[PDB]
Amino acid sequence: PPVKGRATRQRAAVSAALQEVEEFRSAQELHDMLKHKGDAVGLTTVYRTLQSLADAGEVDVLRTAEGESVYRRCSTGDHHHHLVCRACGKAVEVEGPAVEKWAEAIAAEHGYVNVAHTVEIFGTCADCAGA
DNA sequence: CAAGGCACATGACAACGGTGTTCAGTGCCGCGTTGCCCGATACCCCCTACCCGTAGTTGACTGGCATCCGGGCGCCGGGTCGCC
Ligand SMILES: [Zn+2]
Ligand SMILES: [Zn+2]
Ligand SMILES: [Zn+2]
Repeated sequence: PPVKGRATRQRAAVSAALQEVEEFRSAQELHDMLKHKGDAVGLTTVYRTLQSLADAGEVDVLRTAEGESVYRRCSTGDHHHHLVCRACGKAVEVEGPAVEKWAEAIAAEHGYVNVAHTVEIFGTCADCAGA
């Protein structure tokens, strides 16, 4: 996980933590689990590295209803949409050219120069209903 | 003269006003700590220059050295050969 800044142990540690975690997480709870591992990193520094990862683009970023920004990394480079369960957090990556063509067609119809789509589908889990 | 009819105001009724606080999220500036990058420095190599130890050099050449006295002074102590 290369970063724009000079490599060191702490960015490697947070990158490895993101690698192990395959769920949507917030910065504060990410720091909580990171401290639980025992690295004892700083809050604001963790912010810098996660922000850098979001800027780099190798980690997707989502915004919750509460307004918190949450992050998680994706195995595949190409763009995709993550279906996520609020209770579980199971993020599954899917993509469809139909929505892309729809966006381009709308942009052309309205004479828009450039666009950027943000589509996230929320829903109820299959196993959450079961008990 | 008493009972029945209409005005204004009234006991509550929430919801705005405006402003103060709550978790929480994320930075914004202050203090301190970190990967680089090089640059010099200790430490292997090769070469030869020079110090230092060993071994020969065949006419003949076969025993030295200069001592030492003007203490001075007395005693100890032992050796040392005569003595009868
Ligand atoms: Zn993604
Ligand atoms: Zn998309
Ligand atoms: Zn679920």
